[PDB]
Amino acid sequence: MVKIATRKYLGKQNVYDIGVERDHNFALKNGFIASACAFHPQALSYETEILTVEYGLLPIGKIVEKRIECTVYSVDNNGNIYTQPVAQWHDRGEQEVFEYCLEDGSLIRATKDHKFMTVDGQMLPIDEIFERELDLMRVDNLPNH
Amino acid sequence: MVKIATRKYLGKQNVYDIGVERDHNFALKNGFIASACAFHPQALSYETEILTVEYGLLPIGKIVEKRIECTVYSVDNNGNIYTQPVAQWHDRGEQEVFEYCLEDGSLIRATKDHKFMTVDGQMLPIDEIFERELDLMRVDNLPNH
Repeated sequence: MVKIATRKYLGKQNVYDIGVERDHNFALKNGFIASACAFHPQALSYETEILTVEYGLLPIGKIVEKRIECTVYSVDNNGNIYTQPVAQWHDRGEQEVFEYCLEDGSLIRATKDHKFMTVDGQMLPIDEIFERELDLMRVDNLPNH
Repeated sequence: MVKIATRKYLGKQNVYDIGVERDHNFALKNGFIASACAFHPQALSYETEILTVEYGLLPIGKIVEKRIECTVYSVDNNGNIYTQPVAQWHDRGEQEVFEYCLEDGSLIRATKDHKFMTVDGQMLPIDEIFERELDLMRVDNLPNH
């Protein structure tokens, strides 16, 4: 449950995404929930850290550029957590990156259309989350080591 | 434009979805483009017809319940039509289904949040397409053979 304070432009950069099965989402650092499936090339900046079972936190750009075989954390619609491997490693070309600074000092850098999960369980575009001043789901009880 | 004229409740019925490897969409009879990925169980009614290379039009309920290995049609982000195999067969249980009747009499029977492609290339829930009077994408010259 964290709100997005600011949104600042970070330039055009090569951006990335991953695909998984199940609920088509994966956990970022500290428990935010990004979507893992889309028609449009929704993407995240290179440095965006993803929590993995094997190696801990890794930047998605490293996971994709090196096609690292690893397992990420997902959430169901009940709210309970589970693991599943990365299935697709997406290089989404050059797109405009925007830096969303959260109320808690966290940074999410991504395309405006990348969907993230609100507290209610809605998968809404990050830019829509920011302007409607909605709360980002932040999952607790992820492993911390 | 290809717009939905009416929305009618059909009740709870057994519903179905399929998954594909890339793009995450597939063509229905009459050229509507249905999304193949979402956080929530979004699904189609049994008799919803999917165009396949090898069998022609097949009910999605038959595809899922007999695990029919077939090849569907999908659109990429540049508008190109291509074929790819079904990768996942999803029995989505019993859900509420609505009949969406298009201006020309074409029907779509789905759960209200099932995503479909609009003429500009967005994937939006069919309920929002109906309510905001959006123009569905409809592809032609798909080999119905």
